[PDB]
Amino acid sequence: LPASIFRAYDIRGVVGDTLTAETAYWIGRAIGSESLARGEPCVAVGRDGRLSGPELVKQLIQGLVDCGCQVSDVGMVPTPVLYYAANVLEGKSGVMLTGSHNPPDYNGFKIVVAGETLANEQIQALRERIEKNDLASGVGSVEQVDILPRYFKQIRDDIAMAKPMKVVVDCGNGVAGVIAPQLIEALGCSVIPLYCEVDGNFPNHHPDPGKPENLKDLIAKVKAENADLGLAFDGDGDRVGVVTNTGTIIYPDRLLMLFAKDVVSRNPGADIIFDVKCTRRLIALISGYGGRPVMWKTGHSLIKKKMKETGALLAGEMSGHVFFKERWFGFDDGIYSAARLLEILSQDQRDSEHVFSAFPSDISTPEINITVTEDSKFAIIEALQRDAQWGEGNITTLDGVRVDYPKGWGLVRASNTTPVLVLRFEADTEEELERIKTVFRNQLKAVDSSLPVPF
Ligand SMILES: O=P(O)(O)OC[C@H]1O[C@H](O)[C@H](O)[C@@H](O)[C@@H]1O
Ligand SMILES: [Zn+2]
Repeated sequence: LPASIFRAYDIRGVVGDTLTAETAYWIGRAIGSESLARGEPCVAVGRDGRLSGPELVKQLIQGLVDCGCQVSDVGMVPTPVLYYAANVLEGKSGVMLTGSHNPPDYNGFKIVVAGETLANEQIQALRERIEKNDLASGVGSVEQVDILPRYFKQIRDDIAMAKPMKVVVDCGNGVAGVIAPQLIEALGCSVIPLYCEVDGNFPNHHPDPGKPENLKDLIAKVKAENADLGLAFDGDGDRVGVVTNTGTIIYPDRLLMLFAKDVVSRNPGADIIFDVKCTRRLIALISGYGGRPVMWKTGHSLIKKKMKETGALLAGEMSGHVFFKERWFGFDDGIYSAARLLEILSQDQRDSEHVFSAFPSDISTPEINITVTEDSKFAIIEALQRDAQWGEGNITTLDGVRVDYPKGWGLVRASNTTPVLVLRFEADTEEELERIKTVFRNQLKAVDSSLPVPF
């Protein structure tokens, strides 16, 4: 199998090219072998709404079966519903077949074994098992499990909206259309659906709410229908994007402000995790409410590991993955996060625009990407960590280099999903933003004078 599909956070490839039916089978063999090595014969399996779903999921399941695993096949579900299965069934392993927000031909695997979401060396260990033929052999079994009604009821029964809201819901023709509009209505909303038919051709915008262009239709519909809120889901439903009643995009780090206030209010001293891409304002806000802010690495599986290590009650990252442990299970879930948001907003007499605008804001950049090479990106970061000078500031090298200054911050790190450097900048003023950008421009040039500095 090609090494490139074994990534830091998950497995991801292109069907017909780097990901085939046979590769899915052997990946299932590897996962079932690791699950058995951890004392867990029971493995839940789910798939999203992609065209290659049926082909690859059958092979994934047979690979698990051929280890001697007992598979619980939950069919086509959102990613968090597969994570839910792996938390509420007797078995604590699960595999989701998904390509997330990528174009139609992409697919992949998000993997939980004996309660732990695999990352980094553990994902490589699967590749290595297949190369070594270090694989279990047995006569397993498959049972059908219809889990979505239990998930739906679990959420509905714990959410208490204080008044009705009208909400536009954009599923981007991804799998969130199997539940999100239905569940949000059941909470006590009117729902205007946009692209809520599941269609793996993604004939409208790709289900990727991190790009403003994929929210254009949502924003227009919110305005036209005088809705209270707009929500957009990514293809597999583990990410959510939010738009206010006036069309303002609320990025996930400011959504986390509202959620952190909520969670900490009932849980004094609670740890709250955010990634290195998130606003410094969220850090002061968590501390102010008496929570413990914990900055960590970008990446869903890395965040989940950190939540286990710290006992954090809430985590989020700038990509829109939000992870509730309080009243929940600790995994990322756009659908559940949407419900928690509606709960909070419904208890406020103000519109969603004013709830969010009340929080301090700074000037920030759209995420910047510089294309380098896959085989150099980590070395550029290592060179910065060894060589760079940042002036006076609080330097964090847990994921790339982030420097927090009195009036702003900057970040450079390697993407683990693409061959690029990722940068973000934020400051109280344009003048400071430009000062920080100049520091980073010059430090990149000091490592390699030839690097593009397109910011
Ligand atoms: O910045 P990157 O390493 O490219 O990762 C950006 C995002 O990629 C995927 O969407 C993962 O599911 C997210 O957890 C991560 O935040
Ligand atoms: Zn996703």
